[PDB]
Amino acid sequence: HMFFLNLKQINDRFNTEFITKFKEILESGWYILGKQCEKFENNFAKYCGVKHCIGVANGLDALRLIIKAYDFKENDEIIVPANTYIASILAITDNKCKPILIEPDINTYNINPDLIEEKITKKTKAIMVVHLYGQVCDMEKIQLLANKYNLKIIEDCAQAHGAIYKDKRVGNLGDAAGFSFYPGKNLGALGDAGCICTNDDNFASKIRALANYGSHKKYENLYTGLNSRLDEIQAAFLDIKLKYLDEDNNKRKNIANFYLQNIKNENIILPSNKFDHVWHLFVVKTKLRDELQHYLNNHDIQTIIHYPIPPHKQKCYKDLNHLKLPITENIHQEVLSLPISPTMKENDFKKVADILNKWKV
Amino acid sequence: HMFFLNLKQINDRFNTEFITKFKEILESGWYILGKQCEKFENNFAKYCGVKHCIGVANGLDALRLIIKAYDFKENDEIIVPANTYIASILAITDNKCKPILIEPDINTYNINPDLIEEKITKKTKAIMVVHLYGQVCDMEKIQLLANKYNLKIIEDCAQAHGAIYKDKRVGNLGDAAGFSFYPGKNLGALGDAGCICTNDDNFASKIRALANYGSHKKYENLYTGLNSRLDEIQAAFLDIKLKYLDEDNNKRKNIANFYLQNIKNENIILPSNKFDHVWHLFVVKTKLRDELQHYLNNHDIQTIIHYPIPPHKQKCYKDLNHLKLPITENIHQEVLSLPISPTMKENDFKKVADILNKWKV
Ligand SMILES: [Cl-]
Ligand code: NA
Repeated sequence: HMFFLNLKQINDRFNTEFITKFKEILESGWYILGKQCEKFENNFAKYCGVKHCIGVANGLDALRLIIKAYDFKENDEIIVPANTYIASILAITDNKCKPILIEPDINTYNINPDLIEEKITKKTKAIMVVHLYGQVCDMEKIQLLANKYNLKIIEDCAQAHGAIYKDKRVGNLGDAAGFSFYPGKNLGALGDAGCICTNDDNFASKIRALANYGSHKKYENLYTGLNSRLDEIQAAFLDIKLKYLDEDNNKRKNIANFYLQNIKNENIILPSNKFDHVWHLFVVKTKLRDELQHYLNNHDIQTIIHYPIPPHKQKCYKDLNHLKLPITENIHQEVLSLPISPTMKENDFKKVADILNKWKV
Repeated sequence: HMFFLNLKQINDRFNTEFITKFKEILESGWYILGKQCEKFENNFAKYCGVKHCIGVANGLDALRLIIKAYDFKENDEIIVPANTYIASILAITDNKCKPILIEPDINTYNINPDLIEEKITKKTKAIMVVHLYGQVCDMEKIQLLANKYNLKIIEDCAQAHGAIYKDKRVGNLGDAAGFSFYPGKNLGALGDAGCICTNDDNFASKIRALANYGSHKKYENLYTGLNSRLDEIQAAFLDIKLKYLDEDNNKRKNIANFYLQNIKNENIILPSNKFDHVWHLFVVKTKLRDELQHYLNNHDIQTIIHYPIPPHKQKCYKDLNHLKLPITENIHQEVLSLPISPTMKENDFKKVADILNKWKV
């Protein structure tokens, strides 16, 4: 059985270092807000090319905390791609802001920048761009809109660790950026973990307070905060793995290229990489998606859908269910993710392509 | 230097097991919502005598999720002790409920049950009791009150793991209970961690979904949830230490009873317990508090204040600053915690007692 994402294969590379660092932390007696956190933050900040990184508890927390720190009014509006993972939307509604859902470009699976300005109102306060599946979104027009309309740009970078746009990295393309390090993400922890990146000194400081009980100083709560922290342990495991992230992303680039050069089936629409793509998910598109997933499972190849029900169609967002978002809807009906990971074996990726080429519907 | 809480000493007893279990989890390649979480939940449920235990990310989240799951209306009231740690109140306000702050009894530091009914209104939906410092609240009148008025009882158990009121454990004295397993708590993880305990089936299922993005099934989101999970690693660590928690609590009792029996100083009010007490914190009370903390520091003993500023006097809750809560206020001016731990050395507790006895002010 070929797994969609074999985390034991990904992480076995680092077992001895993981165990050493675990023993070190034991020796230290310090498990929360310690030297591993500081060191990982400083390294990931350098990696993204930003001044400040704040470790927090997970990627949803990361986005929720960014939005919280801005102190928007209830029902203030945040423009966001309609086809992102529901956690992007959860972060907006958690803060009692209104998600304003915008269709993706079929050629990027990212928000179509050309469709944003028409949905801007007096209540719009922010654009949340999502670098979906690993590809950076085209920022040129979004930055111009944010300047014109006094909007914040919030990046959800959970699927695109390390992706590059012009001279910069995802994480450094707007005002503040949220990352997940959920274990299955391009840089994965061994438990829940996240961070926030920004260049703004005051914002950074506010976010640190907000994620630590709203406290700058022992005893004292300046803000109504959260408990959203990155464990020393997880910070340590992340910093070991961070030294290999660009290499890991390049290994995914090699697999994606093999898929793109070798899969030739009229029933399958392959993904493109207009801008830099770190290939968190390798997403194909077909009218016979359920049939493809079943066929692949018959051939011992596990595949997962990202995603089959769009946020506006979820039961939790009943008041959005009526929205007509046909591009987003069609994508959800037709997409399927092929296995891909940095450590994936050649014989496994060749088999995936060969089996897809044999699929004759 | 005598540190207030020496977590290395606490945890060193378990290092070999921690490492064994970590490797086990590495072998599993499964770090989130797995067998370790299940096992620990099952065992902590048994320990509390409840049907259900849901591991979550921390004790503040535990309380926040509980209130969220009840789906109270905006500005619905939750009665809560005024002198608790601010997390208890954050859980209430994050949910857009109004906290109704009640004075503690000066001789228990817990909510005075006799002061609750007069503050019940048509908007009251719940009573949050806190078992402060490790002492269980006198629950009988509170349970009758909540029945009389159809209120939920929410227990904040973060300081009182394993305490017993009559025939039941804390965690099994209300409708739902929150626990922290912050490393410094009586059962502490090696990272942020928490749980919810309840006997109610629907409530436990609703909580699991709410803590997993609002998802009860793959691809679907029934609620607008958040991400509050207990890592497999931390669940395994906790399960190791749980097996010693009763033994350790009894060891804390021995040391607190040493303090109570051996400290005798006219400037110091000892925390004589009215009900069962597992002595998370050993809190003394004096008119010369800052002086005492300095004296002790001069004799190389570290103390911490739990707490110096009450929630209503915090900058994050300026709308509450006006409230006249003199018992709570006095307590905050006068309390100081002495070092206590189940592993604490005899010479060390004897020195604390000795140095306090010699203290003339
Ligand atoms: Cl076949
Ligand atoms: Na965590």
